[PDB]
Amino acid sequence: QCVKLNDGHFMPVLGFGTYAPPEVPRSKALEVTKLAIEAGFRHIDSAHLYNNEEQVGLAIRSKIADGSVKREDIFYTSKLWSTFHRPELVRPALENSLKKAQLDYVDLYLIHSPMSLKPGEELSPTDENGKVIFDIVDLCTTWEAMEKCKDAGLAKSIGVSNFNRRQLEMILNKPGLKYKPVCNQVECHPYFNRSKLLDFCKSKDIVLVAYSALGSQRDKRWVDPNSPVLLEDPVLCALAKKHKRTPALIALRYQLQRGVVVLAKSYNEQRIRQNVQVFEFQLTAEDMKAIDGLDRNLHYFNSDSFASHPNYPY
Amino acid sequence: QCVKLNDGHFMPVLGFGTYAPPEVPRSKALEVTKLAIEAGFRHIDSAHLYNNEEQVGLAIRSKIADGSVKREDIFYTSKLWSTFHRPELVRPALENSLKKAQLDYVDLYLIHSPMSLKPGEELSPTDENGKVIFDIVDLCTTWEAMEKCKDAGLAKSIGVSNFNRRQLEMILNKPGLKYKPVCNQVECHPYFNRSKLLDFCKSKDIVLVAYSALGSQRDKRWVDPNSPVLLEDPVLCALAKKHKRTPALIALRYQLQRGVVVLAKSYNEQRIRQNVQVFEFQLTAEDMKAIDGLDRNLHYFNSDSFASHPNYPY
Ligand SMILES: NC(=O)c1ccc[n+]([C@@H]2O[C@H](COP(=O)([O-])OP(=O)(O)OC[C@H]3O[C@@H](n4cnc5c(N)ncnc54)[C@H](OP(=O)(O)O)[C@@H]3O)[C@@H](O)[C@H]2O)c1
Ligand SMILES: NC(=O)c1ccc[n+]([C@@H]2O[C@H](COP(=O)([O-])OP(=O)(O)OC[C@H]3O[C@@H](n4cnc5c(N)ncnc54)[C@H](OP(=O)(O)O)[C@@H]3O)[C@@H](O)[C@H]2O)c1
Ligand SMILES: COc1ccc(Cn2nnc(O)c2C(=O)Nc2cccc(C(F)(F)F)c2)cc1
Ligand SMILES: COc1ccc(Cn2nnc(O)c2C(=O)Nc2cccc(C(F)(F)F)c2)cc1
Repeated sequence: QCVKLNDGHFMPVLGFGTYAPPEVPRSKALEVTKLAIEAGFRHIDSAHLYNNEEQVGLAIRSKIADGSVKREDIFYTSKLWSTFHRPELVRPALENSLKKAQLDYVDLYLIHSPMSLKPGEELSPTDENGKVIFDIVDLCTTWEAMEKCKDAGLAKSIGVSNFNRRQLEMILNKPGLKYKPVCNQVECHPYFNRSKLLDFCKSKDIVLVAYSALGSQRDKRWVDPNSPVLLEDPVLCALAKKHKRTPALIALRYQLQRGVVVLAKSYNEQRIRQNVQVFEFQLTAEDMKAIDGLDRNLHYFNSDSFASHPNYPY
Repeated sequence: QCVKLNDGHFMPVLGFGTYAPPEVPRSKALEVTKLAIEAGFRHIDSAHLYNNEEQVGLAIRSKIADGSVKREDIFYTSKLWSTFHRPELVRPALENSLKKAQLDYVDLYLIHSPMSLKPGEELSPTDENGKVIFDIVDLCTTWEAMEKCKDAGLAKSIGVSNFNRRQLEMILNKPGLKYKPVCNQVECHPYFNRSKLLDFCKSKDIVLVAYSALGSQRDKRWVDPNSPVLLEDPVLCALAKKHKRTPALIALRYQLQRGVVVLAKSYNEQRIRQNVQVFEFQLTAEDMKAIDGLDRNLHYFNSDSFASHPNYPY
């Protein structure tokens, strides 16, 4: 099943998340994306940052070439990284991603983050003390260059990621705006359910796409170990026994019933196949209200290293 | 016990809250304020808004005159209401409060709220449609007039209420500042524990004073009846059984042990006397961590009707 976007295109409502940390050998991205397509995923989320577009692209091409799917069946997303916000760098960045993935177009191209960083060869440019150097860019001129990538046919739709309400309206109030963002991809899960931002996006016809919907990978470089584990929540567990499903399936189904497009990362064959069961069952209105009550405005991303940035989203 | 303010004065760490809704006869404010002092409260929180300074001042005068306390034993607070923010109105507002209470000085005078309103005869001046008429006032000039009240001896200390971090820094960075705010009185409780604002206040030697620390009076005009009842929270009930106290006493001790000065409203003779039991027991470090985990960013006051004010604090 799909949702219609505000530019006419369609986005599958369950997406496969492809990020894995550097400890995971790069060959795994090829194997698991193939397994994701075989299991039923049609929405595939990647990025320049993830250092896996070559392998994710190869998996998509193989499933087209072996005759399982057609290119028009697959919805592939990439993202413009934050050292490429200056508008003359936007289209070269996208053409680079296409060359690495061996695709002619991406279905969706996002501004990865509102926090511009210094242009250069390094992905996370730092000074002598490991402090990350910021760049001052008007994101409305980044958006202009993004719109040109749409008109060029290199991206079917364009959107944003990690933008707050204030940063969204800075784009919606751009003089001469040609294309609204079709979506805003942000952290979203029952401990941080974004109800206020979701209603705002609904009011402007912008899809909210949830990442870390299963509670994140709890990587210690960015996630505090002492934070509570979402998939161990007692309410999620109670509902998992009730419906004879799992806590992950409850968390995924919660998002679908509130109009949120949901991503799910797994590099485990059996869990990949399990996650497509989300279309098989249904939560009652009372179940939904009990999940609603778990909201704590707890975001797992320790972004506090970067609150200095003028465009810090939190 | 008391905490030392950054101006050398001292503030008792447990305060009595005097606000009652209009349906409560004004005579009760006199009666319960005498009961609070008799039970041991020495810090008394009132305001122009509350329409009770006459009865509360009379209660304090009665307990001095009958020999129970001296004036120097009582710490009395009033607040400058939002329609008197213009500097020429500030001292006359304090003089009027002192006349109504028949006191020679207040121990503490606060800017009640950063949201300036149109001067006039109504607490909340409204126009033809029902929208409350705002006012545009440099709050730095309001503070200068507050400083002249301390110089005259009409207020021993001065402070603010319902300020966020940015509004505090605008005062702290003011050129020619003579007196920092001694405190910021804000909504604070286990569902909205203000840890970040607390740390900032500690870093500047400003005391955080907690209101609605028992979960508010759940007035239907301001508080959604669907929000959770703080005093029925299962975690607070369990800690209450361990220490052989009550949920309210757990919530009040929680604040004292993190360096927060805590207010407690009660118009019931037994509950007024119970609340001074906070000095009788302690919470373990593990107890404090379990209360810390309740934080939800839930503020009970439905202030969204005022979200359009330039100085909206949320
Ligand atoms: N725009 C952004 O800034 C941003 C930020 C973060 C993430 N994202 C995107 O969102 C995707 C997913 O978000 P995430 O990476 O935070 O991970 P996630 O989707 O929150 O899921 C995280 C963990 O859940 C486990 N899991 C998956 N299915 C499960 C199941 N059925 N039962 C139990 N455990 C299960 C996985 O471990 P196993 O792999 O061992 O199953 C995975 O490590 C990322 O891959 C990336 O594409 C975007
Ligand atoms: N600066 C501001 O803008 C602002 C805003 C709100 C409040 N305040 C100040 O802070 C004060 C208190 O905050 P609040 O008015 O929100 O009320 P609160 O202190 O959160 O207490 C709320 C309720 O707790 C009940 N209670 C008291 N002791 C109890 C006990 N031991 N066991 C069980 N229930 C108990 C009282 O009901 P009974 O009366 O039936 O005991 C009271 O209605 C106010 O009176 C006012 O002075 C300031
Ligand atoms: C639970 O929160 C998490 C956030 C990130 C990750 C790692 N990660 N995985 N996939 C991705 O796209 C990313 C990633 O770094 N995003 C990002 C990049 C720059 C700035 C920001 C923000 F605006 F949020 F500050 C976010 C894992 C979990
Ligand atoms: C739980 O939250 C509650 C807040 C207020 C009340 C009623 N109340 N009782 N004593 C008081 O001083 C007040 C009061 O209206 N304060 C106030 C006035 C103007 C603006 C603001 C703020 F800046 F917060 F929006 C606060 C009850 C509950």
